Amino acid sequence: TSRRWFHPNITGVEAENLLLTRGVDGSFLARPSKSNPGDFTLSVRRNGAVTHIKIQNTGDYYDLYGGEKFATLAELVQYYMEHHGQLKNGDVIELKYPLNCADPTSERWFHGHLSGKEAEKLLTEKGKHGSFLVRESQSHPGDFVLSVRTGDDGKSKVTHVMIRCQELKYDVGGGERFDSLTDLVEHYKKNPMVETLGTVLQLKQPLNTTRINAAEIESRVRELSKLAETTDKVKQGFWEEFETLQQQECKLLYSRKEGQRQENKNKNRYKNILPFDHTRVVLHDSDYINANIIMPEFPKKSYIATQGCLQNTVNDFWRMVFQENSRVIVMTTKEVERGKSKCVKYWPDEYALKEYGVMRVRNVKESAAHDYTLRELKLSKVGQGNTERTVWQYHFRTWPDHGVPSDPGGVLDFLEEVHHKQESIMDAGPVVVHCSAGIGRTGTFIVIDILIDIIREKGVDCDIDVPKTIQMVRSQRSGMVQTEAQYRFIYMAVQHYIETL
Ligand SMILES: C[C@H](O)c1nc2c(N3CCCc4ncccc43)n[nH]c2nc1N1CCC2(CC1)Cc1ccccc1[C@H]2N
Repeated sequence: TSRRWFHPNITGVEAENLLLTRGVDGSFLARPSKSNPGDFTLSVRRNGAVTHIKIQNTGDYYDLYGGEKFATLAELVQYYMEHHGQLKNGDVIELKYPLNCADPTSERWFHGHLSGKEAEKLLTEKGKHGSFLVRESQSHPGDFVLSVRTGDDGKSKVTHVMIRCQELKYDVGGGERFDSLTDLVEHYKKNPMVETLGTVLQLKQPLNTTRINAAEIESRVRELSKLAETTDKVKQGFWEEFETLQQQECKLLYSRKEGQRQENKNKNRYKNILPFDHTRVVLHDSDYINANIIMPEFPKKSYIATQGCLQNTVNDFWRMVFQENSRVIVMTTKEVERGKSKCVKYWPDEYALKEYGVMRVRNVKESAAHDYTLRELKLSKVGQGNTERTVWQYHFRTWPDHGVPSDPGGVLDFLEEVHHKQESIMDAGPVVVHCSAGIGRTGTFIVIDILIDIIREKGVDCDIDVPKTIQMVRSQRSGMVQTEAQYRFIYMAVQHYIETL
C-alpha cells in the first residue's frame, strides 16, 4: 500500500513542472486545490503535456470531473490504475506511474518545527516502548532529529539520533543515504539501529499526540484552530491531523467483490461506492444490500451505515431492518437536494399501510420538529402477525446542501433523542444511519455518536482520540467522514456536548 502520489503542499505550476521534468507520459499525481480550497486536482502527463482534472467533495463523495464518484482518493486511483474505468474530447487518460512525494508533512511520526524539548515532554508522558518521532533540528538547520523511547525508575530511556541532510539526501551519520525522510524511517524500521551495548532502537509505533482528555476539549480545539502566521509556527492543527489521517487510507483498500457482481450493479446508488465484503450486511432467507455493520469495538451498541434507498432496493432495505432487528433509523438527507434524488421515499404516508415485498410497514404517526421529523413505523412480515415491531425513523431535514451545519447544537439535540430512544428499547438491533452514499454525513453522525457514548460511559475525565476512532470506522466502510470540514465539525460537536453538560 502507498499514497505517495498525493502531494499536500504543491501549486498547480509546481505540479506541472514535476510531471514534465521528473515524470514520463503516464505519470500522475493528486494534490489539494489552492484556487478552490476543499477541492482536489488530478494532474496527468500524456503526450508530453499535462492535463488537470478537477475533483470536488462537498461532504458526500469524491466527484471526478468526467469520471465517477469515489469514497476515497486511494479507491479512485486504484480503480483507474487497475480497471481503466476508462478515464477520458474523446481521448483516453492513463494513470500509469505515480509521481511520488517526498514531503513528510503527513507522516504519523513527523512533527515539523517541534522543539527538542516539547518533544522530550511528550515522549516521557505519553510514550511507551518503541514510541518514536522525527522533528526538525534547531541547532542544525535543515537536519532532523529522530527520538525513540525504549524500556519496559530508570527502566526506560529516550535516545536521540541526528539525521543529516547532505546535498538533498538523508543519513544517520553512516551507512546508506536516502532520498527522503520516509525512505530512511522505513529502512530503520525493518533494519533497527543497535546501540554499542546491545540496545535495539526499535521504531515500533509513532508517538501518539492526538489522544486527549475529553475534559480539555476546549483548549485542544483552541490549539488545533490556531493559524500559523509564518511557517515557523506551523505545528499540529486540524489540517495536519486530517491529512495525516487521509494518508493512512491506503491501508483500507479491502475487497468489495460482492458489490461488483453482475446481479448487484443496479443495487448501488453510486457505481464505485461499495461495501467491504468482510463487514457487509448479508441478507438471508438475493443476499446483497449496499450496507455495512459498524461496531465501536471493532448489536444494541452497533450501527448499520447504508446508502439512500433506490426504488429497486426499498424491499431489500426493509428485509435488512427486520433481519437485524433494528428499531431506529437515522436519515440525514432530504429526498431531493440540488434537484437530484438522494433517497427514494421508502416509508408510507402518515396513517397509511404499505407492503414492501414480504414486509409490511404502517406509518402510525409523524411528529414535526425544528430540525427533523420523527415517524413512528410498525414493521411486520406478511403472514406472521407475531413479528410486528415499532421502528422509529429520525429524519433530519436541515443539513446544508454543501458542507456542514454552522453550529452543532441542532445535530446534537437530534442525536441525543436518537440515543435515548435506542437505549429504552430492550434488545434493539443496530441503529440504521444513511444519507446519499452513506459515508459522509453518515460517517460524521456515527463517529460523533461513538465519541459521545465514551463520555456517557466513562465520564468527562476519559480519553478520546478522534482520528483513531475515524480510522477504525473507515476500516468497516469506505471513506467514512469525507471532508476536513466534517473532521472539524466532529471536534466542534464533542466540544459543544461537553459545554452543555
Ligand atoms: C501519531 C499521531 O498521534 C497522529 N495520528 C494521526 C491519525 N491516525 C490515523 C491512523 C490510525 C490512528 N490511530 C491512533 C491515533 C491516530 C491515528 N490521523 N491523523 C493523525 N495525526 C497525528 N499527529 C498530528 C499530525 C502530525 C503527526 C502527529 C504531527 C505534525 C506536526 C506538524 C506538522 C505536521 C504534523 C503531522 N504529521
